[PDB]
Formats: sequence, structure tokens, C-alpha cells
Amino acid sequence: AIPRVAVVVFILNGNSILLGRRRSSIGNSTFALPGGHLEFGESFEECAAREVMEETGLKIEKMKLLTVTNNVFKEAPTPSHYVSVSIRAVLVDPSQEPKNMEPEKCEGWDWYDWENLPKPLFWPLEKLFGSGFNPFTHG
Amino acid sequence: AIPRVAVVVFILNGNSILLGRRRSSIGNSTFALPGGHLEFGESFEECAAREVMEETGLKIEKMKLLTVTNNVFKEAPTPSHYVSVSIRAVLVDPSQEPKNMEPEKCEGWDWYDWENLPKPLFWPLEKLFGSGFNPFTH
Ligand SMILES: [Mg+2]
Ligand SMILES: [Mg+2]
Ligand SMILES: [Mg+2]
Ligand SMILES: [Mg+2]
Ligand SMILES: [Mg+2]
Ligand SMILES: [Mg+2]
Ligand SMILES: [N+]
Repeated sequence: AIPRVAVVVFILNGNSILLGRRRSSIGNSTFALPGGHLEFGESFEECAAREVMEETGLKIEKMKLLTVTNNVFKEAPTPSHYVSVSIRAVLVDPSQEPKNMEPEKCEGWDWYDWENLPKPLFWPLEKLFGSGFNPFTHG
Repeated sequence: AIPRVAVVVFILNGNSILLGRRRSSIGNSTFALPGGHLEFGESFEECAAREVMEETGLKIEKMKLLTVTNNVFKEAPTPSHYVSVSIRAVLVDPSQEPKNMEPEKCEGWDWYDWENLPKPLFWPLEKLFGSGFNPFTH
């Protein structure tokens, strides 16, 4: 069991970010960002765009590094440890509608306003926001 | 292969940081930070303190997250991909001096002034500095 790298993406659209409820052994039914495992040789930005495309169909651009978090799930059915690298991005076409391209892993994607975020948030996301982190203004 | 997580540590002492020349198949003889592989279940801060202790004997405190870099070495004898999390720290005892605890991996550790850094820096470190990154003010 070793720590595994994931990239997670804050897609900023107006005052909103894209979230979707997980269908997963970890954080089931909680609202989370699009994202996934970093592949060998891939950059953070390449991973962000690929994962967003694979999961939502959305085309993003202007990717920027935000932060990194350490997320240990010792009590999961398969104990897991993720190191999650967060990336900010925007839509190439702000009118583009999300699709649920991996519908066995997510209930669906929707936009949520920064001042009216849904609950329950996936714990790594809630914990990060609890530190005061704001993807619109960070860095 | 798969990307592997390392934690690397900027130990700030006055205007200086700790660096040591690698003995390695990647970046041999270049100046690098103390650090190493994150273990399962470990926090970034726990890893930083453990790796610094194992490599230098130094006791550090006040750890703080700085940034993360993606470092691919496709050309290495064994192709490697590291995701490096940088941590800032200071010495518990400012008078403590490092020891070369793992001479198989490093020639030794010394303090280098921010305005007079040595060369060659290990490429991930040189590339990070090339972006304007400064561990004292970040
Ligand atoms: Mg994945
Ligand atoms: Mg994947
Ligand atoms: Mg995917
Ligand atoms: Mg190591
Ligand atoms: Mg090690
Ligand atoms: Mg060691
Ligand atoms: N995660």
C-alpha cells in the first residue's frame, strides 16, 4: 500500500464550480470534483484536462496549480492514501453542458455557486475549504 | 511505472538553506534538499521531519506546506516519475549542525545563502527556482 497521486479540478464558471456526487467505496454520495489518477509521464495539467474530458466531456483551458492535500483513508474497505493535486481551470466554451461520461462513478455533474455549496461535501474537499482555501482567489 | 510521492524540505536558517550533493543515478553530484518517499499513512509534516532526521540528524519544527512539483525522469536508467511536495521548516536548536547519515546517497550537507546558491542545482530544484519560487517568502 503506497500513497497514490490524484489530480482534482476546480472548473470555475462565473461564481460556480462543478461538483457531482460520488458513486464509490470512498465518500459515497458526497459532492466532489472531477479528477483521477496521474499517469506515468503526465503533467498535472495534461491529467486535469484528460480526467475532465473522460468524466464530463468538458473542454478546459488555462490550467493553474492551486495546492496539494494529503488524504488518508485507513478505514476504507481497501485502505487507501491519496496525495491530491488541485488545479484551477475554465471552460473553452462557457456554454458547454457537462455530461455524465462515467455514470457508474458519479450520479451527475452540476454547477454550484461558491456562496451556496451543497452538502455533504467529500471529506478531502470539506477539510480543504475548512482551512479557508478559495479556488477563485488562491495564489 | 507509476508516479511516486516524495517530500522535500527547505530548512531555513538565517538567509540560508540546507543543500547536499546527491550520490545517485539521477542528478548525480547536483545540490538537492533533504527529503524522501512519503510512507503510507504519513502526513507531509511527519515525513519531512523523519527524512530530515534520517539523512542529517537535524531536529526541525514549524513545518509548513510550500508547493508541489511534477518531476519526470524518462531518460534515467530506470525511468522514474516523482511528485514532490515541498515543506518549509526551521531548526529547533539554531546551533545544530548536520551530519551525513546516509553517505551512500549524499556527499554531505551544508548551508548555502539564498543570494549565493551553488551550482549545479538538482534539476527539479533549479526548475522550481526558475519560476521565481522563493521558500522564504512564499
Ligand atoms: Mg482515476
Ligand atoms: Mg482514471
Ligand atoms: Mg477517468
Ligand atoms: Mg526515499
Ligand atoms: Mg527514503
Ligand atoms: Mg532516508
Ligand atoms: N482523493
